[PDB]
Amino acid sequence: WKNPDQFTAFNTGLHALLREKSYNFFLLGEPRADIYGDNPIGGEASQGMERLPFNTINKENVGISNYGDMYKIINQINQMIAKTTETTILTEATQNYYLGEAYGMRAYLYFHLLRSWGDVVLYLDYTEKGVSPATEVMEQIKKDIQASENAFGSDYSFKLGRHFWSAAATQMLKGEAYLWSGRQMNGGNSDYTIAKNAFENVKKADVGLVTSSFKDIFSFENKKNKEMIFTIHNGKDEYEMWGGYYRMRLIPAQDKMVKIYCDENGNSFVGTPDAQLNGLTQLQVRREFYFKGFRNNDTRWTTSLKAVYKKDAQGVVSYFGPITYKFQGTMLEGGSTRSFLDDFPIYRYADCLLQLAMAKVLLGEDPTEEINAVRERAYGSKYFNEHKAEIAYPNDNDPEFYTDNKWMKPDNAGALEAILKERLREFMFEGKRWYDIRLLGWDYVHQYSSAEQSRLLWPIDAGTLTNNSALKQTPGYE
Repeated sequence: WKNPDQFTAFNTGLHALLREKSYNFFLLGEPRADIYGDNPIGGEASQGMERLPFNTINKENVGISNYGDMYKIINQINQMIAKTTETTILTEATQNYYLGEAYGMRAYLYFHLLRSWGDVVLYLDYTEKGVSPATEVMEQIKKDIQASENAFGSDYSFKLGRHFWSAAATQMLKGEAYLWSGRQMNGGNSDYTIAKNAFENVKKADVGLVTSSFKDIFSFENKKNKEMIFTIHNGKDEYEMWGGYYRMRLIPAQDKMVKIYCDENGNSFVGTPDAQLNGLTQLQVRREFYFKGFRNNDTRWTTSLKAVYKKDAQGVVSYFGPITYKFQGTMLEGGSTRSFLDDFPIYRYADCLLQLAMAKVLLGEDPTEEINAVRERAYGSKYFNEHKAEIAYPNDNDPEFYTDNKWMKPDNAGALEAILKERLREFMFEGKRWYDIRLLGWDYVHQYSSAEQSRLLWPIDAGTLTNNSALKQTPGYE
């Protein structure tokens, strides 16, 4: 640590460690809710992935072992904090920026741990005994958020890019953390006010909605667009999205696309871009959801999912199921299959708006603007402006669509439900739905998952327990 380049390299390494946990962030934040649970349509064994939608994880089958391997990241962050605080070799602005990032990343990891495991060890040392109560975990998260925001100050520039932690990333996390303490830990209105203000502060950065289309948010060719507050950089010869687990958990086999399935007209995917897809599906979006997720002309529908069909020997074309479609990757010259090299968004501007909407509702304030900014982008201004009475908030009520729809309610069921619905539509495959329902509490968890109220946290595996005799099993999983 005599050369400023060693700080740059170590910081880059911290961000690479976080990137390795992309897949775990997805798993922790999404598949225990209501999106998945059908058998893979292509016939794959789900190989234990089903224990997430079925909420059958337990002390023998934990879903994710060893706290998602987050503690060895925390150890390295703790080292960066100490070395950066001590050093005299950096400019004040450089030193502060690194501290803003390191404190923010530490809080971010601990906030996954709080929501997922509850009471956890507060490890604040580095190397190169028992848990603290959830309340004390949250106090540490808040302390690190304060340290982070104070270090960044008024510098909301993306000094190291949108794929590195920044002041707006800390404000997003702050909003999430104060919503959680407000709603889950009796904080009430004063915490909702802090949260609201944090989400408002995100707007100080150069952020806004990508309006051209929903698809352009995620495209390989439009990375680090203005919607990205914090996004995980993946790329050729650097890292595959989710370390390969997107392709190998959510994507259909090429042979099914080429030989077995057809489109809605009864025609083959041979000769089309969809013939390039090749992966393995162990988590299957519910087949019924494809027709109960989105109103007509919401472009998020066919950007997020594609319906596949089969044409029988009698010529009859029948709906077979949906395939995961949001992340399209790229086709490398010379290749025969798609490469899943998209960046993985963590915080997007639509997330700011919808969580701002949440904080507002919790305070009794009007969320209309935020909800409708997101909807207008989804339908496009032309269609939105022509169909406000049908699909603008608070008018998205169609009785037929909402009948036999276990995933969502008409707008007239209330603003909280409307924001849950909006987030569901907006954030498929982005790791949000389980955390959304968990934030609002058991009534919503129970509507939108098969979880049991005594088992809302995650169990701890035996390998982890027997390594640290001070640890007890998660309450409810004994």
